[PDB]
Amino acid sequence: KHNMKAFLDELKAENIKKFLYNFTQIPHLAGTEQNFQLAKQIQSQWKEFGLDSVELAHYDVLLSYPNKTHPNYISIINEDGNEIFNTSLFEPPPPGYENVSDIVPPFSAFSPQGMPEGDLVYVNYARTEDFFKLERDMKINCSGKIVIARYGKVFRGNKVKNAQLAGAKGVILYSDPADYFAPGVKSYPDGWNLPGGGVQRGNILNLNGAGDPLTPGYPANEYAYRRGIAEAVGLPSIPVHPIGYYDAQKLLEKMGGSAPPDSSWRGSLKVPYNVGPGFTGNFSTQKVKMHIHSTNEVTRIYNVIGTLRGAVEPDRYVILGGHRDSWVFGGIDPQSGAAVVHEIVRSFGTLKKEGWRPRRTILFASWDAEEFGLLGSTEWAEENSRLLQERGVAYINADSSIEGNYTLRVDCTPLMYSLVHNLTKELKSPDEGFEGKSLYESWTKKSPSPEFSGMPRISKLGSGNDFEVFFQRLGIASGRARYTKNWETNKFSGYPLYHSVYETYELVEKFYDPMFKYHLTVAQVRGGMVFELANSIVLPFDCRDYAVVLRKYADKIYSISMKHPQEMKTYSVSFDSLFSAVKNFTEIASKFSERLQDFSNPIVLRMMNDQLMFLERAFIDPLGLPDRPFYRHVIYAPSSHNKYAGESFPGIYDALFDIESKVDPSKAWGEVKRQIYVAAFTVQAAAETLSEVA
Amino acid sequence: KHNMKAFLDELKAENIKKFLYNFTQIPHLAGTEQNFQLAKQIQSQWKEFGLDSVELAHYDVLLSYPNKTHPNYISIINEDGNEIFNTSLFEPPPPGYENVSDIVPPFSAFSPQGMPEGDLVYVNYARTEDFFKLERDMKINCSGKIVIARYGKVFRGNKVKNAQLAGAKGVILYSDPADYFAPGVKSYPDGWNLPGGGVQRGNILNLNGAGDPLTPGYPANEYAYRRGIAEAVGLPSIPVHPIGYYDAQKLLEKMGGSAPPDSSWRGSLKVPYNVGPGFTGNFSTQKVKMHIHSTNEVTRIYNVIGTLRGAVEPDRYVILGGHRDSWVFGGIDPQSGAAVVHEIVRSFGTLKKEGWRPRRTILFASWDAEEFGLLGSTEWAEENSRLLQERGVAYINADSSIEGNYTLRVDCTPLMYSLVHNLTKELKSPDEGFEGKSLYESWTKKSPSPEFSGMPRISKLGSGNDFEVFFQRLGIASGRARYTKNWETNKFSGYPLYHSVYETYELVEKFYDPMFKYHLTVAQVRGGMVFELANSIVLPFDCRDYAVVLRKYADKIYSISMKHPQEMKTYSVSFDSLFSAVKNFTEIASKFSERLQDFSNPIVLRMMNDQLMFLERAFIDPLGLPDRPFYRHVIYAPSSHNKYAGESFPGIYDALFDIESKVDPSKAWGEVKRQIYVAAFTVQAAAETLSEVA
Ligand SMILES: *[C@@H]1O[C@H](CO)[C@@H](O[C@@H]2O[C@H](CO)[C@@H](O[C@@H]3O[C@H](CO)[C@@H](O)[C@H](O[C@H]4O[C@H](CO)[C@@H](O)[C@H](O)[C@@H]4O)[C@@H]3O)[C@H](O)[C@H]2NC(C)=O)[C@H](O)[C@H]1NC(C)=O
Ligand SMILES: *[C@@H]1O[C@H](CO)[C@@H](O[C@@H]2O[C@H](CO)[C@@H](O[C@@H]3O[C@H](CO)[C@@H](O)[C@H](O[C@H]4O[C@H](CO)[C@@H](O)[C@H](O)[C@@H]4O)[C@@H]3O)[C@H](O)[C@H]2NC(C)=O)[C@H](O)[C@H]1NC(C)=O
Ligand SMILES: *[C@@H]1O[C@H](CO)[C@@H](O[C@@H]2O[C@H](CO)[C@@H](O[C@@H]3O[C@H](CO)[C@@H](O)[C@H](O)[C@@H]3O)[C@H](O)[C@H]2NC(C)=O)[C@H](O)[C@H]1NC(C)=O
Ligand SMILES: *[C@@H]1O[C@H](CO)[C@@H](O[C@@H]2O[C@H](CO)[C@@H](O[C@@H]3O[C@H](CO)[C@@H](O)[C@H](O)[C@@H]3O)[C@H](O)[C@H]2NC(C)=O)[C@H](O)[C@H]1NC(C)=O
Ligand SMILES: *[C@@H]1O[C@H](CO[C@@H]2O[C@@H](C)[C@@H](O)[C@@H](O)[C@@H]2O)[C@@H](O[C@@H]2O[C@H](CO)[C@@H](O)[C@H](O)[C@H]2NC(C)=O)[C@H](O)[C@H]1NC(C)=O
Ligand SMILES: *[C@@H]1O[C@H](CO[C@@H]2O[C@@H](C)[C@@H](O)[C@@H](O)[C@@H]2O)[C@@H](O[C@@H]2O[C@H](CO)[C@@H](O)[C@H](O)[C@H]2NC(C)=O)[C@H](O)[C@H]1NC(C)=O
Ligand SMILES: O=C(N[C@@H](CCCCNC(=O)c1ccc(I)cc1)C(=O)O)N[C@@H](Cc1ccco1)C(=O)O
Ligand SMILES: O=C(N[C@@H](CCCCNC(=O)c1ccc(I)cc1)C(=O)O)N[C@@H](Cc1ccco1)C(=O)O
Ligand SMILES: *[C@@H]1O[C@H](CO)[C@@H](O[C@@H]2O[C@H](CO)[C@@H](O)[C@H](O)[C@H]2NC(C)=O)[C@H](O)[C@H]1NC(C)=O
Ligand SMILES: *[C@@H]1O[C@H](CO)[C@@H](O[C@@H]2O[C@H](CO)[C@@H](O)[C@H](O)[C@H]2NC(C)=O)[C@H](O)[C@H]1NC(C)=O
Ligand SMILES: *[C@@H]1O[C@H](CO)[C@@H](O)[C@H](O)[C@H]1NC(C)=O
Ligand SMILES: *[C@@H]1O[C@H](CO)[C@@H](O)[C@H](O)[C@H]1NC(C)=O
Ligand SMILES: *[C@@H]1O[C@H](CO)[C@@H](O)[C@H](O)[C@H]1NC(C)=O
Ligand SMILES: *[C@@H]1O[C@H](CO)[C@@H](O)[C@H](O)[C@H]1NC(C)=O
Ligand SMILES: *[C@@H]1O[C@H](CO)[C@@H](O)[C@H](O)[C@H]1NC(C)=O
Ligand SMILES: *[C@@H]1O[C@H](CO)[C@@H](O)[C@H](O)[C@H]1NC(C)=O
Ligand SMILES: [Ca+2]
Ligand SMILES: [Ca+2]
Ligand SMILES: [Cl-]
Ligand SMILES: [Cl-]
Ligand SMILES: [Zn+2]
Ligand SMILES: [Zn+2]
Ligand SMILES: [Zn+2]
Ligand SMILES: [Zn+2]
Repeated sequence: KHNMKAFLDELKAENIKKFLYNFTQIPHLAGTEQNFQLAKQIQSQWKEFGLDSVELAHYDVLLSYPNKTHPNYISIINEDGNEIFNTSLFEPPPPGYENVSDIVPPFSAFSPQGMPEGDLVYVNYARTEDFFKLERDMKINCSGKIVIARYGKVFRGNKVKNAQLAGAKGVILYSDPADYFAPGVKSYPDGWNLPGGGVQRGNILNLNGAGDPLTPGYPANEYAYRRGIAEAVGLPSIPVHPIGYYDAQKLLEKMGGSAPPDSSWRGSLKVPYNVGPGFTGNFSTQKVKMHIHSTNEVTRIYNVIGTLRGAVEPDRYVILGGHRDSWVFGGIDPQSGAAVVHEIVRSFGTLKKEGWRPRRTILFASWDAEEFGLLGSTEWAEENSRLLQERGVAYINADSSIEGNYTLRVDCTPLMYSLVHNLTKELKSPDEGFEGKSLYESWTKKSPSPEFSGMPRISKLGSGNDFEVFFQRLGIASGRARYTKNWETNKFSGYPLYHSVYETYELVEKFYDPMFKYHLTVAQVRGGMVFELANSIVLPFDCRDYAVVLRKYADKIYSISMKHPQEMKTYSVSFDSLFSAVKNFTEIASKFSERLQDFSNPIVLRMMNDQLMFLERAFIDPLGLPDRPFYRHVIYAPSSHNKYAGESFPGIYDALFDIESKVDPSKAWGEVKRQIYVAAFTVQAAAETLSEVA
Repeated sequence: KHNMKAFLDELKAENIKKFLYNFTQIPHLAGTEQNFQLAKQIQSQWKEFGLDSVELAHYDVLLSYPNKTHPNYISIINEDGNEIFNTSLFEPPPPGYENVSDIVPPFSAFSPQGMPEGDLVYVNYARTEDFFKLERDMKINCSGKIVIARYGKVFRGNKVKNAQLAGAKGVILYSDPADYFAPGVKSYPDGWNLPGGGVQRGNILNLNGAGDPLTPGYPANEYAYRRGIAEAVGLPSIPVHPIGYYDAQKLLEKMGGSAPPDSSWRGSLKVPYNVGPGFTGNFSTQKVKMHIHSTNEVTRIYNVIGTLRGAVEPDRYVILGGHRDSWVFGGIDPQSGAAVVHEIVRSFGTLKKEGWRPRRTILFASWDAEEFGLLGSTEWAEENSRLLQERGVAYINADSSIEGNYTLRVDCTPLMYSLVHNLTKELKSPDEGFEGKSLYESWTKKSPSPEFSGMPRISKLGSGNDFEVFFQRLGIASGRARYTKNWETNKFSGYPLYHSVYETYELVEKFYDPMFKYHLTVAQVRGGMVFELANSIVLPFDCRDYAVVLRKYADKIYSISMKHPQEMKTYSVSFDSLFSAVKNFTEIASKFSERLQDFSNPIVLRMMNDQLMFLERAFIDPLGLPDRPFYRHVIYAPSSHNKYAGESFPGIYDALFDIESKVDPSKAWGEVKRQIYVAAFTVQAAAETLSEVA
């Protein structure tokens, strides 16, 4: 038989291992020849594996690279203008790779050029609350200063935006051992910790879902009209550069001015973590000078798009996508995901060669330039948005399969919760101590839901990966799953060697997953989801799970507002419409579920499958969220303070955020009430798509 | 049998006559008690007639009314401040109606209040070209003047916007006998011409598709957040008032300053048509003073929505809608349309009582507050936009059925051209001299297409009626058809008694259509279209007709640009992408048509019907047109100079319009190139929705 079990049994840990090795021998940076040749290899192999069609879709997008003959670095400069300390020009390469040539040195992609020189201010993680503490409580002014911030907690592009708005003339980002060195484990190559010369690469854009900075709204094809660089979307306005903790210590050790305000501001280096501005008495005449000479350049990128045509509903698409471009070797990010996608395609292709086809079409995607701001997935979705919004059932992401070995981590729409619970109940746990137990059992024990007992935690979707355009812009049900660590306060920081030259095949094979059993478990979860979405007769979406979370999110946003009861009385701020809409959604969803269970009629089936598919699409507002036109989902958006985190009722949340500091409270509370109306209307409108159709 | 012929044979001229009489005995102004009672009557009768459900959908929208105890009027005022001439406070009521009480006096809906006093400038029809002629050629400055313009040629809201941008402090609109008095026919009540005391009412908004000024984007329901009046969408900023030609003559006869520039500026009154500013020598110290005291008021409105559920595809909607609110009695506008809709519902209901149901659901709508800017249809479409865009097959409008007795007039999407040609070939001509001939034959003879011989003229959709939100915002295939006059240069001016108190049942029954045979023919065309759209197995849309017109429109926009060959060389302005997209659309449409003819399989059928239904939807840009976010169709939009007219490739057309007067030609031509890219991309994307789906 050709059922899910046949699909899952065909997946092999050894094939994932072979593919990971094959994908991680040389760098695959977006826009380079090496990454194009890998695209061509994947296209060939996907054809060999049995897909019906495999094409490259290319776009010409803005990328950013350092200048090979004018390197980026930071100095401490004395009063005479002598540079008395320089940061490193490259990461010491790992054993056996000291002769690879095109390793991009650490840089912050899309930094502008400049040579600012000034006094340092240390800003902890440069979060919104860290800048509030500095400016409002400590009365430290960042205007015209160079800020130094530790990586961790939030997306680095939020740090840079926060620093810009504080008036900084430059930003230095560094990896503190408190966040990137787990106690009792050795540095690479002898363990999985970050060495003091290691550096986290990464883009610092604030695109808000736009994709290529030069072509927001439209694919960057051959005839595209491009904005001038001056009007580009999302580019930072001050220079930025990342460094390791050896270099950081040299910059921080001389810092004077004010003491850190409390211990949550101190990392693990042997320095005071003084906030500054500037250095202590003897060194008060020294400054810090940045030298950034990176260039933005329009460059071709290539997505590989494979199709497996559905036997019954070929005009319904289930998409499995993950990226292929990496900062250097991409041992975990993304090749641990891409190797899993490759084995999934191979398994589906094996069933196809035996005469099986899925009910619905499955599309497989190897995205390019994810690391430069989701550019490949976003441009392709802009080009195909009409097909996707009328035909897209679901998107399953597949970036890194492992970021640890402790338990499963899942973020997805409420519509997929029941599908995930059911699938993980049928899969074996790979975990030591849980042999013979289901993955659901181990995951639930190690990652319990805060709300419901005997249930695992599943988080909200924000941004940070290639599902962003499908879910936040187009309203296609989306999910992602990976194996993760037991390190709660680090859930947005990345594993220690994230975006460093040390993320290699050897890292994975020696320290993360020697038997590739976590990779296999993740392949079964991602592949199993895709199989069910593409083959179930009734789409495996449960609208009642949306009703449950909408009530939770309504209670949550109400409680935030209720911290200001006098203003709610004065401006007559009522959440009654929103609770009414949620109650209506609950009632209608319950009746729809009864009809779904209680209807031979393929028109009623498809009519009902269309109601399930368009339910996610009903939460899209075509006017978008305030000043973020490409974030259109009214229930979820990437947090305005941390792109990696999803926020619920984001329009209301942002209207209430720091509202007590607004200078026209009438206007601020007016905007809260406007966002309550937009949310109540959208919840009711979504509920009405589940009513009887006539 | 229950086929189209059974449907059409059930329609009776005598029933339309009875309904028209019933609908036109008292005024039915939007927001009044009388119009609510008519809504309730229609809902009851639609239930009686056999519809499955009939509901009222109500909204609270901004309306505008004169002040009953502070009337609007215009004076000529002497240097002492004595008002030596006053315009009329009301139209002399027609015979037998001199005792109806709630006849709204002539006013311009949404005029602000004011009492401006100044010198007059006559601006012909106040079109964009009339203001160019005045300011650029004649060097007459309108700043701080009161403008007087004749009605006709373009929507009166465009006149007022043009006057505002010229710096006028007020606008007087009047009906010139050249435009509203056909030679050799008598004034009402003895013929169909406008008497000198008659006045055309009408709104002067420039909403650009927004609907209710206070709630753009969202339905004006019970919890809606409203903009403050200061931020309302579309309201004029200077007072405006309409008058008849008796009053106009008194204002124009004293005009001095410059002679009219040519004879196209002279109407039929016995005046010089001097442009001014101000009056001739002896009267040079007299001024004109307006007194406008109308108020904007949020008021409840009621749509009646009837459903006839489809037997096979109940989740696909064919909509027949027209409005019910009128300025006074609405003898032609809209009750000649509403009476036709009522008889259509009655006929469909008769078939239903015999056990028939249409294949698809049919929705019937009696819209409110159309006269105040399409408010009822727009608010309902904002409330139901998720259902409409995923389920809406087509919208057929049904406002006035007759505006003359000469021949048919049709405006619709290219997707309906073949349906209209085929249907009118099967219908009998009502025209004298064409007995025994088809309607297609008479219509083609009297209204030949400019392009193709042996084909009738069909025009583009812009705005001016309730189809606007379904087509321009949502991208639902839309059409309209009525009987019209032989008076080409008056096609946007209205018939002589348009929006006057004299538009009565007697007008229609004595002078337009005594045997109700034109009404019946129009019922067969509108009803026949709805029947075919709701009952055909394959949707009756021909994508090849879109391919043909896209080439015509591309050639047209190219030829406009080619009036500036030096600039096209300098800024490298190429239409190659657009012609490439159109060529691709033609090729793909041809292959799709072959598959459609050449595919028992209901999934392939519905997949194919979905491709036909979503084809119109593919021309929608979710970013909208420049500064008009609610006009989202890339091929068509209401002309920026005349809301009543449709313009093709409107983004490119507006970028090229008057481009030789722009002060930064680099920037202006940049924007032309951007619009060519958006159009080429959208044509290609629409073409790709017709490709094989996988
Ligand atoms: C949740 O679903 C319910 C349906 O179960 C839906 O209920 C609707 O509530 C609206 C808004 O409250 C009701 O609107 C009323 O409609 C009546 C006529 O039916 C009007 O007369 C009412 O207006 C009068 O009263 C107002 C309130 O005091 C006054 O402001 C107004 O000026 C009038 O005096 C009012 O508009 C509607 O009838 C029901 N529909 C039902 C029960 O079927 C509810 O709105 C949904 N929640 C959301 C957020 O959509
Ligand atoms: C109408 O449909 C046709 C398909 O029949 C579609 O054709 C596509 O045209 C594009 C744009 O011209 C082609 O893009 C080329 O793709 C190749 C690889 O396949 C690239 O190497 C090309 O880039 C090189 O050449 C460029 C042009 O001089 C250089 O600027 C560039 O830097 C490179 O040197 C180029 O991108 C594409 O291959 C075809 N697809 C086909 C034939 O299948 C056409 O675009 C459609 N029209 C519209 C408006 O969409
Ligand atoms: C996850 O798995 C659960 C448990 O299998 C699924 O719920 C179950 O789904 C079936 C099919 O709809 C339900 O069976 C129905 O039961 C009623 C009897 O009341 C009968 O009328 C129908 O003909 C049908 O047999 C079953 O009750 C239900 N079990 C529950 C809710 O506990 C769930 O659907 C799966 N989720 C997915 C696939 O997304
Ligand atoms: C308007 O009426 C015309 C004339 O009836 C319709 O065109 C005709 O449509 C039929 C059905 O698709 C075509 O018949 C087909 O012919 C081919 C033979 O080549 C055969 O393979 C199919 O099985 C089928 O019999 C017919 O050719 C075609 N006539 C034309 C184009 O001249 C047209 O479809 C109607 N438009 C509507 C309903 O929108
Ligand atoms: C820190 O580096 C500066 C700049 O040196 C250049 O860039 C470096 C990162 C590296 O690539 C060098 O080879 C480059 O010369 C050093 O200052 C320079 O010193 C040279 C030689 O003495 C002198 O001719 C240049 O003018 C200097 N340039 C500047 C901008 O000052 C500096 O010595 C280094 N400091 C330390 C402590 O090593
Ligand atoms: C033109 O009308 C003005 C204003 O009259 C008022 O509004 C009119 C339209 C009508 O409703 C009148 O009944 C109102 O009184 C006339 O000027 C007024 O004349 C009255 C009586 O002589 C005097 O007490 C008012 O102060 C005047 N008001 C103003 C604003 O001037 C005027 O006589 C009329 N002109 C002609 C030629 O009939
Ligand atoms: O590197 C990433 N994403 C990495 C982020 C690792 C940091 C941990 N962050 C999480 O958001 C996370 C990880 C797993 C799950 I299941 C849910 C959330 C990833 O999603 O695996 N994206 C790029 C590109 C990008 C585009 C937009 C924002 O970031 C970047 O962060 O530099
Ligand atoms: O009165 C109308 N519409 C009338 C306009 C009569 C003037 C002739 N205009 C045409 O645009 C026309 C008439 C028939 C066809 I088939 C195609 C076009 C109508 O469509 O019958 N609408 C209102 C309300 C409105 C809203 C937005 C703009 O106008 C108005 O013009 O005051
Ligand atoms: C990764 O695997 C691919 C596929 O097996 C290898 O590419 C093949 O290399 C052989 C030997 O040169 C050629 O004969 C084939 O034509 C290639 N197949 C393709 C591109 O589909 C590639 O060598 C491997 N890469 C590494 C680093 O091991
Ligand atoms: C228009 O027609 C309607 C429907 O026939 C008339 O309304 C009916 O009036 C009779 C007599 O008063 C009542 O018994 C019915 O209850 C009404 N039916 C409804 C409202 O559905 C109405 O009188 C006619 N109007 C005019 C102006 O002739
Ligand atoms: C990179 O720097 C080199 C060496 O100084 C310079 O000649 C070249 O212009 C730069 N390349 C750029 C800016 O792309
Ligand atoms: C910070 O410093 C600059 C001048 O150096 C000044 O313009 C700005 O207002 C200061 N802000 C605060 C809060 O002191
Ligand atoms: C794998 O799990 C073991 C046992 O709990 C742990 O000690 C080891 O460090 C894990 N590896 C990683 C990278 O987390
Ligand atoms: C209308 O005018 C009357 C009579 O002068 C006045 O008392 C009232 O305020 C006005 N009504 C309005 C502005 O709605
Ligand atoms: C029209 O008149 C006003 C002043 O009365 C002036 O500001 C404006 O520039 C004038 N325009 C032209 C074109 O003369
Ligand atoms: C009806 O048609 C006749 C004959 O051509 C014409 O003379 C008459 O004026 C028409 N009525 C209207 C309102 O056009
Ligand atoms: Ca783009
Ligand atoms: Ca509205
Ligand atoms: Cl992922
Ligand atoms: Cl109409
Ligand atoms: Zn990644
Ligand atoms: Zn990454
Ligand atoms: Zn009308
Ligand atoms: Zn009208």
